[PDB]
Amino acid sequence: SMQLNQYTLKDEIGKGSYGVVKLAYNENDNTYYAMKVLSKKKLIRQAGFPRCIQPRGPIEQVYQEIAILKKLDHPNVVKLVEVLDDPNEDHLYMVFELVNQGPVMEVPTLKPLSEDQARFYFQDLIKGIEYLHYQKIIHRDIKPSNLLVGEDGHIKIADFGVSNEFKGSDALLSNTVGTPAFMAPESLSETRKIFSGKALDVWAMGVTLYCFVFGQCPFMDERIMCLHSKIKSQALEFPDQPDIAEDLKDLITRMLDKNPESRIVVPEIKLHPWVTRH
Ligand SMILES: CCOc1ccc2c(-c3ccc(C(=O)O)c(C4CCCC4)c3)ncnc2c1
Repeated sequence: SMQLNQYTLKDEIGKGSYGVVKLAYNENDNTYYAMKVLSKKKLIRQAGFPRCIQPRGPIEQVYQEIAILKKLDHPNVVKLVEVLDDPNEDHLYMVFELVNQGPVMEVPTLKPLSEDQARFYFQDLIKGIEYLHYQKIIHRDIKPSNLLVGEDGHIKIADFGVSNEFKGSDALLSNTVGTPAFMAPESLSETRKIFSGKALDVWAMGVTLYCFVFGQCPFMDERIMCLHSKIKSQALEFPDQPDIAEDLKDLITRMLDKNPESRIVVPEIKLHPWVTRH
């Protein structure tokens, strides 16, 4: 182990978009936490060398993550509890409440969830996302591997590393970031038309739900250009087995509407018959 202030840093427990996450024991309160450990220089470099324009100050993104996290207080969202950041040190450390069981699934898996368990987790996901959205945050990387399961069997949305805060009613984007199998079709073409950020989160929720019950994404190809083409052009299909409920198929179909103008919205998802039954 190593010591960092009141923390003893131990095994690696996670690795997200940036940095790495270590288990951290707090000797002041006898409690374990999750500590994300980052290099400011490395983050700068990750955005690429100075010369779709690269914005000018890339270290801004981690401080924006921090500012986002400090605004969020919800049972289905991870909780930032401390930031350690010496201006004369290259490292920056973000301390979170620990969510004991870790990610709910790493796609792909041969071991999908049952429909009922998928519903339970999905209900948590809806609570967390509507709260984010209300707080004018889009997550931009919703996927089962960013969903941590607590000892209480509830999910917390994690990894705000590419999240964005918007003003007014929605984020308006020309391009976006995301895990490619989770990105919505409107974000994958070069078009003159911007797109809305909240609907990207819904598409990703849809792909997540599909993954919850089938263990793999609905559109998949190892050739990136073919993956993008399928996202844009391939009709959604469900495998023959496992044989899910028709109302779940309906919900997924609506979340995976390729047209963001008609795609289901969160307040509607909450009231969908699949969500409200048990
Ligand atoms: C066996 C327990 O495993 C974990 C792993 C990561 C945790 C994080 C955590 C804290 C930060 C981050 C991040 O990278 O911003 C992440 C990402 C890493 C991969 C999944 C999400 C996770 N926060 C709280 N609790 C955790 C528990």
